[PDB]
Amino acid sequence: RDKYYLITHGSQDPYWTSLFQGAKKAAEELKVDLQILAPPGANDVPKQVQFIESALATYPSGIATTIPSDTAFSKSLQRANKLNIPVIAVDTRPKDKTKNPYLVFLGSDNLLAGKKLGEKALELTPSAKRALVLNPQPGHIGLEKRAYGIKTILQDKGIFFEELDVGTDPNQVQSRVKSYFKIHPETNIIFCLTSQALDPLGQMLLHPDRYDFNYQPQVYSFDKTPNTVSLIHKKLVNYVMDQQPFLMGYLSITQLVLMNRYQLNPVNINTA
Amino acid sequence: RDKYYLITHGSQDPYWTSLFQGAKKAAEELKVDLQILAPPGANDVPKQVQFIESALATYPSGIATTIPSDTAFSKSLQRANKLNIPVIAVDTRPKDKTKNPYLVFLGSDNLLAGKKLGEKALELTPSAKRALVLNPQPGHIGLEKRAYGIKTILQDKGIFFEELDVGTDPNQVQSRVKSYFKIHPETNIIFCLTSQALDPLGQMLLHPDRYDFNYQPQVYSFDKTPNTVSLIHKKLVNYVMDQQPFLMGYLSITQLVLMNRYQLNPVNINTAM
Repeated sequence: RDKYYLITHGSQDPYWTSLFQGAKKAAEELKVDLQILAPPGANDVPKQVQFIESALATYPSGIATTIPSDTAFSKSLQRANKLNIPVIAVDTRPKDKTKNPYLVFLGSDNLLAGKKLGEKALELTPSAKRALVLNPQPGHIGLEKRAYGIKTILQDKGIFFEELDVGTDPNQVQSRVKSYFKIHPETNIIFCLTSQALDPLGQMLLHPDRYDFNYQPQVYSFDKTPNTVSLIHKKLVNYVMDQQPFLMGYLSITQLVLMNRYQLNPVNINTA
Repeated sequence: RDKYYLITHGSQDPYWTSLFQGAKKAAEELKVDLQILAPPGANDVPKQVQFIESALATYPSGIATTIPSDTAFSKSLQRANKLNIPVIAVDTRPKDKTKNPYLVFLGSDNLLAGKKLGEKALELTPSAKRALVLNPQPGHIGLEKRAYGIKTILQDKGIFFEELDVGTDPNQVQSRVKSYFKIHPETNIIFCLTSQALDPLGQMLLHPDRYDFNYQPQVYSFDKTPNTVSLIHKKLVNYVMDQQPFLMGYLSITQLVLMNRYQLNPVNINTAM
C-alpha cells in the first residue's frame, strides 16, 4: 500500500478543506494511503518544514507540498531530490527550481491571475480612481505575485492604490480597513488577496450601519469559498478568481500515483 | 479617557467580531478607551488568564470577560475583586460566583437555549430518528450546558442521540462526522453547538458529491454568522439560536461605564431573543 503526503502551510480556510478533499478523493479512488500535514493556523512555515523533514524520513512514494517561501524550503527540497522522493508543488511555488527543486507545479499562475483581476476590476468599474489591496500575509510569495499583477494594471491605467497588511485576525482586518477609509473615504475598489481578508470585510458589507462602513466599495477577491459565493450572489463582491483547489488536490495525488505505478512523467498544470 | 478591557477565549468565530463591534461602538459613543484581548486561536484558556492578569496590573476602569472554566479564572477573578476593579461576565459564566466573583452576566442562559433548540428541532423535524451533537470545545462550560439542554429534550421524546467531540480543525470535523454517518446512516438531525462546527459541515452540505455526504440531515445551530445565514436561506440549516452578540458587546461596555460615571450598580441581562 503506497504512502503519499500532502503538506501545506495552512488548514483553517475553506480553501484548504476543498484542496484536502480533492486529494482524499483521488487517494480513495486510486487506492493509496494519503496523510495530510498542515499547521493549526493560516501560516507557520517553520512547522511546515518540520512536516516535510518528518515525511521524507518515511521514504514516501510521493509528496505534494505548497512552497510559499523562496528560501525556507531549499534544504528540505534539495534533500528530497537527492533521496529520489518525487515532490510535486501545489498552490504556491518558488522562483528558482535549482535552489528549490520539485518536479512540477499544479496551481494558478499567481502573477497572471492578479493581472486578470485588476483588468476585470477596471472593466467592471471604469470610474475607479482609488484602490486598496488587502494582504493577509505579506511575504507569502504567491500573494506577492498576485498583488504585483494587480498593481501593474492599476498603475498602467493611472489608478491610485496602496497595499495594506491586514493579518488574519478578523477584528484587525476590519479596523485596519475602517482606518484606511476614514483617511481616504473616496476609495472605490478593494482587492482581497485571499478569502481570509474578504470574510471580515464581508461582514461589514452585510451590516454597514453596525460597523459604520457605508462606503459600498467595489470588491474583488481570490477563491470561491462558501461565504465568498454568498457575497457574490448578494452583489456585494464583483468578481473572484477561482483556482479550483479540489481539482488541484485531486490531480496532484493522481499524477504522483501514475508516476509510481506507470513510470509516467508528471506535468505542470494551470488549474485556474 | 477611562480604560476598559474586553477579554475572550477566542477571536476567529465571526460571532466574536460581532461582539467586538458592539463593544467598540459603545466605547466610541461613550468616549472611553477599549482594548480587546483574545487568543489568536479559537480557544486558549491559560493565555486568556494571562491576558486578564496583565490587564489587572494596569488598574483599568473595568473589564468584561468570558469565563469558560469553573477553575481556571478563580484566582484572577478574586484578585480583581480585591483590587476593586469591576468585572462583568459576558457570553459564558461560571457556576459558582463565590469562588469566581464577577458583578453581573450579560449573555444567554445556555441550558435554556439548548432546551429551546431541542424543542424547535423536534417541531420542525417530526421525522426525527437519531440526532448527533457536535461539540467543538469540550471543556467549555457554556457549551456543556447547551448540549445538556438539548439532550434532555431528546431523551424526553425517546430520540436516540450521541455527542461527538469534533474539535475546531475543519478537516477533522468533516472526517469525524462522515465516520459517524457511515456507522449510523439513519442519523437525520445534527445540532452544532457553535458556528465552528457548522462551517466545515456546511461545506459538505453545499457539495455533497465532492465530500461523499449525501445524507441530507436536518441541521440546527447557534449564532447567525454570515455563512450560517446563507445556509439558512438555502434551506440546508433549519433553525439557529441567536444570542445577539452585538447587543451583548454594546450593553456590557455601557454598564461598565455607567457604573464608573454615575455610581450605578450594573445588572444581569439575558441577551437572547
